[PDB]
Amino acid sequence: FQGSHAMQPLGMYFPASEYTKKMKLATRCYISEVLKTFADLEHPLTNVEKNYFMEHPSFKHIYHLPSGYTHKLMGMWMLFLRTASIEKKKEVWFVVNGVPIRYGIREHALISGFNCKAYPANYQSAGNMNFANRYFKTGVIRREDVKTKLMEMEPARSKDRLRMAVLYFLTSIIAVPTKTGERASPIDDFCVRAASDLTFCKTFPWGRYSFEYMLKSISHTLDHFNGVVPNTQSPWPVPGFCVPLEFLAFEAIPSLRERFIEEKEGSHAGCPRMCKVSFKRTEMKGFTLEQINHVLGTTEVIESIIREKAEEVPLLAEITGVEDDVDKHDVVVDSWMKRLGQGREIRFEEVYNEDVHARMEA
DNA sequence: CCAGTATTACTTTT
DNA sequence: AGTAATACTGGTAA
Ligand SMILES: [Zn+2]
Repeated sequence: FQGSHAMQPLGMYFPASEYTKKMKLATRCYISEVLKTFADLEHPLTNVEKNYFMEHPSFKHIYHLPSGYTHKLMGMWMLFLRTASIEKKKEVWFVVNGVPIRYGIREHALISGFNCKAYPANYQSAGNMNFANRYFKTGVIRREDVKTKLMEMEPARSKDRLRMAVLYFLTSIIAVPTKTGERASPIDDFCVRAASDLTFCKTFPWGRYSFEYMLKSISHTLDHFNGVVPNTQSPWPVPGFCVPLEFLAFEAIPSLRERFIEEKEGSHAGCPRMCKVSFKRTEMKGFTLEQINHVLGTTEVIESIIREKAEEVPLLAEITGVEDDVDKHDVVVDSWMKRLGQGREIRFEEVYNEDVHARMEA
């Protein structure tokens, strides 16, 4: 008995005829802008203002990222094309060369290092609207409005700028509007109220928040394409902190890691994964989907759940709950978890030959 | 030319 | 409020 049996997915969002279809994808995660805005303030940030972000239990890892961070998304898109239809709602799975790969809060935490513990009690009530009423008249608050105030505010004993800085940070990196311009969508109301309490903001599980936000963009994306990738130059926006999604395929799949990833010199070993690796420079601003598909090749070495190294065990003990949470009943995902739980790997070989045929031959 | 990014215009919902 | 079209960036390769 070589293990409990793992069932094929009920369905897939995309047929394998779409695996070669390239798309432009629009991020909404302005890591580079925020840092430039912060560094170019006419009245600079004080030590306490600076160290608030550079020693933040979650956001200090934003500073371990490479300078001028630019997102690379065809790994994420390759994953998206392989999203399985499942019952669970708090985790996503992608079937690559017939191997299911999980994107859950544990994986969002191992790559980003953000706090992914349970929300504090009655966390929505946190804050008040007093801080924002002191700077923003009645109406919509757009992201450009928060940035503008920050660059103009005068530094002073009230740490109100830091609150504006934090609000700018949250709504530009964690929970980010899609629409821009004169009619940009209003920024997340929770972040507006949460930014009034700097203590609360230093400890909140912003990873869970970022993660739950990513889950909505994933669902919206899959809803939008309805199984067909069009032929358009018009980019599709996927807002939120997508760095974990950008790296998942590379952490899971050694063939991609060997061609497109390099270790980051002098990184600390207790940091999450995004601090300790970097994308290789390529011919383009990001990898082409063809490059990903070609390097996938015929590889069978793929991790379903990406295993932590020993140096990463204290990290996860600190940023993840031991509270595996409650989700909808999933006979298929349960049968995967049961087989992986016993040390056995999963591989639907018809799906593997389909993937190989759709990329390498057709 | 390209993928990532920023911006403006047109469509759908309400 | 949502999506599509357009244009800009900083490269590479022809
Ligand atoms: Zn780090």
